Amino acid sequence: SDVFHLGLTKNDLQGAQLAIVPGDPERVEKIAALMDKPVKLASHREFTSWRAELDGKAVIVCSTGIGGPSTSIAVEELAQLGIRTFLRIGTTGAIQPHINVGDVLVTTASVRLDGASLHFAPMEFPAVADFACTTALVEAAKSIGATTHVGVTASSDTFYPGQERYDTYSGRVVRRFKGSMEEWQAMGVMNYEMESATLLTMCASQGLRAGMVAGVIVNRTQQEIPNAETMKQTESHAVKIVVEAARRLL
Amino acid sequence: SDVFHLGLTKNDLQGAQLAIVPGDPERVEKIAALMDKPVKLASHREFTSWRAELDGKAVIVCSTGIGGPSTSIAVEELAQLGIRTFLRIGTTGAIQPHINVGDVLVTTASVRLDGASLHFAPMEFPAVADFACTTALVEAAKSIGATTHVGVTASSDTFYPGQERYDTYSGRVVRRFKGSMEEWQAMGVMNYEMESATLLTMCASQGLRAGMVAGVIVNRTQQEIPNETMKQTESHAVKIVVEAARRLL
Amino acid sequence: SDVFHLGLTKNDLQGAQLAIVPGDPERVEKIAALMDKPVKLASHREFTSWRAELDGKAVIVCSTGIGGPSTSIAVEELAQLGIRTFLRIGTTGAIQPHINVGDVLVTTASVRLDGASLHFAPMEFPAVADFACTTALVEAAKSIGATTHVGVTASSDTFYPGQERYDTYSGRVVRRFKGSMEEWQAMGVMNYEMESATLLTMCASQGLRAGMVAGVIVNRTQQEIPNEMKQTESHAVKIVVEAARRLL
Amino acid sequence: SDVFHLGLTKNDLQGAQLAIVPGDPERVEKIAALMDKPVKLASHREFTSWRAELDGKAVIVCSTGIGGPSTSIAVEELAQLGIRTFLRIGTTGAIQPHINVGDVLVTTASVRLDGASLHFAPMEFPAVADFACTTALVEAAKSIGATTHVGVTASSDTFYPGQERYDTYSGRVVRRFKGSMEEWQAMGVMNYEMESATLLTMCASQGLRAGMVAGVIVNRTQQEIPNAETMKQTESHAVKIVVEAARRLL
Amino acid sequence: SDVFHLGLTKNDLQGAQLAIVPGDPERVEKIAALMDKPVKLASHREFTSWRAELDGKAVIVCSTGIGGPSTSIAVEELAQLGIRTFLRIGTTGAIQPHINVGDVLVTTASVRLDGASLHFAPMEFPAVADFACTTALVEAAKSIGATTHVGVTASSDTFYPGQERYDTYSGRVVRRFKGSMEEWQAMGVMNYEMESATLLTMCASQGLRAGMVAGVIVNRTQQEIPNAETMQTESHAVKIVVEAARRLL
Amino acid sequence: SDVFHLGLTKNDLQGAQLAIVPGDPERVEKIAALMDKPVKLASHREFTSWRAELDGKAVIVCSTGIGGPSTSIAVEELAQLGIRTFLRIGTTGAIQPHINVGDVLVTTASVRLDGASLHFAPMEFPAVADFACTTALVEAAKSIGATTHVGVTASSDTFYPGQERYDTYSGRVVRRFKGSMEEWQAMGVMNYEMESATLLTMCASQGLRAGMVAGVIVNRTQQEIPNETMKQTESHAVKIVVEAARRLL
Ligand SMILES: O=c1cc[nH]c(=O)[nH]1
Ligand SMILES: O=c1cc[nH]c(=O)[nH]1
Ligand SMILES: O=c1cc[nH]c(=O)[nH]1
Ligand SMILES: O=c1cc[nH]c(=O)[nH]1
Ligand SMILES: O=c1cc[nH]c(=O)[nH]1
Repeated sequence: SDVFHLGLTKNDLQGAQLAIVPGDPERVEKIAALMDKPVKLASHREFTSWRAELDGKAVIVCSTGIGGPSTSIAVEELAQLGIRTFLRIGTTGAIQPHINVGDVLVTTASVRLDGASLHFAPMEFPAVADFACTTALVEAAKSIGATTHVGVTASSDTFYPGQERYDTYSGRVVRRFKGSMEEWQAMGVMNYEMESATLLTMCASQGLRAGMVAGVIVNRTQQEIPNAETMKQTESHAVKIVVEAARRLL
Repeated sequence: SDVFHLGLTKNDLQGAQLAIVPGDPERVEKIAALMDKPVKLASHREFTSWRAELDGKAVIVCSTGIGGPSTSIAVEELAQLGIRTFLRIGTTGAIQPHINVGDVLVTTASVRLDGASLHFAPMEFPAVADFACTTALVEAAKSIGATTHVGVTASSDTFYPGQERYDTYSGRVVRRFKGSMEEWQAMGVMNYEMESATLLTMCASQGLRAGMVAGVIVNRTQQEIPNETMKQTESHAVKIVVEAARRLL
Repeated sequence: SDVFHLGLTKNDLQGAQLAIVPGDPERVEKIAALMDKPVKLASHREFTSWRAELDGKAVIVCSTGIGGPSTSIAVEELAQLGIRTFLRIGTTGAIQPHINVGDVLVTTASVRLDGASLHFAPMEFPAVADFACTTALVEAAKSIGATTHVGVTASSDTFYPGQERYDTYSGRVVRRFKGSMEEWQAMGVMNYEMESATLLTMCASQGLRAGMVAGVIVNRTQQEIPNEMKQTESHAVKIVVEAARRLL
Repeated sequence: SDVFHLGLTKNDLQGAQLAIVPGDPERVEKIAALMDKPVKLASHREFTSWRAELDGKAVIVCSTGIGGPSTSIAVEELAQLGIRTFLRIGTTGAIQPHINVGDVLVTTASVRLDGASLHFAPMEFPAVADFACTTALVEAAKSIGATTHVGVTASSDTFYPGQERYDTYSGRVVRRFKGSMEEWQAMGVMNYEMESATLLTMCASQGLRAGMVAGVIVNRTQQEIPNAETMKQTESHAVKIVVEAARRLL
Repeated sequence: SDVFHLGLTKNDLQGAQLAIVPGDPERVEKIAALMDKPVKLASHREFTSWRAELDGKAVIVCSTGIGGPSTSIAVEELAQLGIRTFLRIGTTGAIQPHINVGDVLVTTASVRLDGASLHFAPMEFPAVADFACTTALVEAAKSIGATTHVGVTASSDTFYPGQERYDTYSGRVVRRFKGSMEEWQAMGVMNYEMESATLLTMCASQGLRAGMVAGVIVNRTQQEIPNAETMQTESHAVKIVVEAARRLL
Repeated sequence: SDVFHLGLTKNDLQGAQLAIVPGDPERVEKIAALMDKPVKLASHREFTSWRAELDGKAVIVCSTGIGGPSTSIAVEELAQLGIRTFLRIGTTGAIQPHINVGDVLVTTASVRLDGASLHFAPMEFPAVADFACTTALVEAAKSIGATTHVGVTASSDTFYPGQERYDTYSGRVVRRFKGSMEEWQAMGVMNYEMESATLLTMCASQGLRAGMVAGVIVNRTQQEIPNETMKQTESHAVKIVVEAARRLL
């Protein structure tokens, strides 16, 4: 193997320079299945990688696991392998009242509430998306007619206290994050997720292009935990546009 | 008049919802000269304001002065008067070897080396431009014709030590900024300016739209102090910001 | 079905109080197999979970994935289900010339080079392991007679720049971490790993007991590539299982 | 010109080593009018400069514009031109109930609510005024006849949120500055202005002497809002004092 | 004299490698009295030293005074003279209701609410006790049948605001420490003291072994006042720290 | 008796409003011996107190001990008993080549290299001396013909690493303080001491007046062997602080 964690060689990518990167390893197959000639490559830890084709050119689907650390491994080793463009597709909790579950959110930049981003650039540096990648994602969403919101995302290193969840074992939230939800909301932040900050920072500061899109699974102005179903075709809207966006970026 | 610093009433804007915000008060007139019905409004401190017309729509040109603090004043007070879209036209110093004098740089987001941005959002918040504003700016660059680069800019509260300039009185730079320029360069940061961090942070965190464009007047990998410049380079970037404004009405 | 990520219930745990938390989903089965009545419970994302028994007492084995974010989810949801004791068993890179590959490292407290720990307590709070858990781990290592070092661990949010690696895509390390490995060496830090700061902080801040043990797979000073990590892993797997036995 | 922004040459200074540095470019002439043989030198951007004579010695008056960034350029470039001593005359908002409109305030040191000071010294460094300059201003105030208070100032990078003003477009103040005015009030801080922290730090950390005086145009604990008396007697009062102070620093 | 403050030489230690380090200089003798051949060494400022023998080996007892800055001088200059193990014995105020007077507290690690800590290691570094030292203290505590609590201690640079006391001159607490006791209580912190964060951090980062035991004098949450005497518990913690020293020689 | 640590009552102060605050307990009597009706008050820990008289007004002399934590206790409890003005007299190490052994340094404000100051005010707040106290001290120093320097001083929570001394057990200094002395020198910082940051911050932020004067006992740039020099230098500063106190009653 050419890399330590993913168990891949450069030949496995077959010249691919773009990668679609979900959090869940179990979604890699699902996304590769929407493209031509899907071929499984490897599965190690939380890193499941598939190869596929789009307009005759090769593309990589590869999971990152939850959080910046595992993402930082995935992106780095993938980049050592020849990928220059990364498109994250994820699930998200919306913090604005008008955003409906199922909607697609395109991230221009992220509130760095993580730790891995600091390992690539100091906090002054913006966790900003690539312009071509964001453009491709916005245009893809329009040519599909999906309810799309585009703006700032709060990217947290936890699922619970960092996203101000109170339905927990302790039931408390550290000072830093007490009332932080209503603050991001007043600041026009759309949503919470867990990988965009580190992904966006590490790419923007290393000459790599990155885009970020997610489907809403819960609205946090209403509840902390969703009940709604997951595996049908509802959040496939975000998946369809990330594949369509990948087309334009080849 | 309705606001503390700008000497303007809400009636002065005539329904205007977009402002173009140059740093230099003397360039306000030049920008207005490229639009229909340019009328001088007010001149107070570093805040020179003109009103104009684009395609039957009112537009404001108002200077901000150098730096986030006076920038934060102009924007706030222009927002109180009804402005919701801000386009900054400035001058800049390229950090990358491949970016030449005359080039047009559009800012997607900026490195926050300012203090005023902290007065609207904590440091983890991105100093990010509005997507529609950036789009129009990039699209306007194609229209006018310009060698254009798009990306991250370092927005400094100082012209000298924050941009690691050594042509100074002291000849020294504080620890935080020792070797900082070639660190920004390695991170792909394209230029140094002085207002974008404040403008972008304050707008994006307050539901206002903002965009940033600038003409390069010096390349730092070869010189510190800039050295014909504005005569054509300013007019160039100005034509772009005006064209971008058309697309945002 | 109760907890959102793990897909587990109170009942699946069978009144278990202790959980062993490796980073690798593949190591979960291996650890549970060393105990009595091993039974798979669930597998979602990077969280694969098993139940087993030590001396008639139910014990959970649940992976965390790589990093503090995924660790934090696992520990939290396990706590909702009744787990009060957490034992991490991991792999690590030694940064002291006298700690070679195959050695066992017990962490007293961690250098907090993560982000998730700050979501539970401010940086001034120590990322410290529970005393009973640490005691159990040291004693179990002596019981099998392993080469054991006890001390502080640098817990990084990245495998590469945070642990000061230059053999990368860009080859650069941000100012904060430039020369940092020499600093940790000078300060007597034993090793780099990627989950302890989050685990130890969130547990010490919430009334949970936690201990950290790791087998050395690489030494950051030496010029040597892995030889049987497999020998080291199953070795440390015995220590953590034997430690859990004392904590029930 | 010898400098990039200011449009001034060393000859323009005529051997001057003292600068009076108001915020407002329109005040430059007013200040120079209290001295002998005032002549306009230059006007560029926010930087309007005048030369005048005080007790036979050459003295520069030069505007800084609002904020630390503008101040940092002016002071740097004046220093390049030969200036060693800087006197700030400004307007301010008093925050203590006992300090009235029309009072004169001399700053010994400032709370650094700016970003430009960090470009000259870390936060732990004091934004402290030079002893001689401060002495000259205390004596001048007493020589002119004024109600004078001496102490700590809050130097903010914003007029609004950093000074906890709420009647704004957004109506909100960022966490950092929520209840901040009440805290500074409890800490004995007497006023808000916008350039002392930058000026005091960059001078004290570079062997330059700096002084800070301001006239109270508003009190944040009172409902009464003056006048024309803002730019009126109060402004004129402080201007007389700064000129009188300059006489003792030649 | 070999060192700047303590007024001691290498010879004065007689090959001692362990030091017991109380806060109060008045307590140094009492501790040394429990051991063989107690002899005063020196007394300068807040640092009063005594030498004793324990099971044949030489042992130093030396005061640090109040706070990290003085502690860092004692520990530094003692280390220069050949001291490798440091054991802190003090008195403390419990912040947890279940902790009563007469209870002993062993500190595994400390909350770094001090300043001197940062002069040895960045805030990221844990203010952690040495394992052998901690084990020894818990064993020695158990061997005298003491009610022992093991865990995290909050180490403050101040007695008043950093421990969130309002019964003061100003009656105010700075933002940082406003509501901070409730937070530490929720996080399971046992008590406040003023010297551990410095001792633990500087030792754990320089290859020196450190540990801390403390007797509870008062409780910040309990109504009941200490009896005919406060400090019965005083002599126990001293006996504990002396007994722990034995296992570490 | 009215306080927890100092062992004083308001009655002991006899309506005193100014205190002189050295670090060393032994200097307390010496400062008092230059005034009228000097009398011992109390001695607990590193807090030795004396009351004297000057022009019919009671004056307190009280030791703080080494460091901010110790100082914060003394200053707080003195303030509870009625002291409003605090004058610190100390020994110091100059870092400027132009500052010589035996020179007299008056502190306008201090670099906050401490932790205790943060317990009273956030880092943005200046550790500044009161103007009247600074004036009195400068005015007092010229009256007896001292060679005087008036400026900023670095106030460190450690004697060693924070003042960037390398002749230590470990021989190392944290990144934060590597090359820090050279940077303070370039910034115009006069000297190193260990109490002013805490004293000045807590006084300036609580409506208390404070100042500091010190005498130079070592220069960190050259090898001037410390000769009686400490004796004569201390005597001159002690005279200065008492003469300054006279002007503040
Ligand atoms: O609420 C949510 C949903 C998905 N991912 C998150 O981080 N938060
Ligand atoms: O170099 C430059 C040029 C213009 N503006 C800046 O801020 N820097
Ligand atoms: O070097 C290593 C080996 C394992 N895990 C790490 O985090 N680093
Ligand atoms: O409130 C005020 C008044 C004048 N200047 C300021 O900076 N603030
Ligand atoms: O160098 C010195 C001398 C005296 N006091 C200090 O703190 N440092």
